[PDB]
Amino acid sequence: NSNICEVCNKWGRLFCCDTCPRSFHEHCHIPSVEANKNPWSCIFCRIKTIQERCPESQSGHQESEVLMRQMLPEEQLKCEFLLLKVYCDSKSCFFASEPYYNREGSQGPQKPMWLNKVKTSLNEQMYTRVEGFVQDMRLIFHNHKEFYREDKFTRLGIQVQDIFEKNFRNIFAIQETS
Ligand SMILES: [Zn+2]
Ligand SMILES: [Zn+2]
Ligand SMILES: [Zn+2]
Repeated sequence: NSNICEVCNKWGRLFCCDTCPRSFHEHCHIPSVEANKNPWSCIFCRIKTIQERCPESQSGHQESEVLMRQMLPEEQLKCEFLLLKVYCDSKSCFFASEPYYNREGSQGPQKPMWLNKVKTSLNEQMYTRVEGFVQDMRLIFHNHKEFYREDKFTRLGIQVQDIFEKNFRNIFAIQETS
């Protein structure tokens, strides 16, 4: 197994996947690494299994259909994985914890949002459809772009949104377009 966490790239107290060489901090994995379960298979492995059991699941889909899906166990897992892919980028630090807003010439967003809030909401089964999760994720970046205006720091929101959107298209097999 790897000797660093797949998510944060640090060493520490790591749990190792039994079916692939990845390792994780307990609360870096989503969902948090399960108490018992030997063998244990990471989220990467669980997602690969879904694909392998239903090869047709990789054919192109329309976003509007994906968003209306109910949060059954496989869609729950796919959103957990997508969230984890965002945490994998180090620039996610900016969006992880609860933000505050006090900048001359700007007003804070009406509905603040952040990664750890989305993580809690998934853990608590608060989303009934994929749309709920995707709307909160996109709200993170939209709030940031609006608040930072022409400051060059707005670019961090564009960057992490791009990671989100590329992973969304990959995990939910969105039909490729020009
Ligand atoms: Zn970690
Ligand atoms: Zn694995
Ligand atoms: Zn099948």
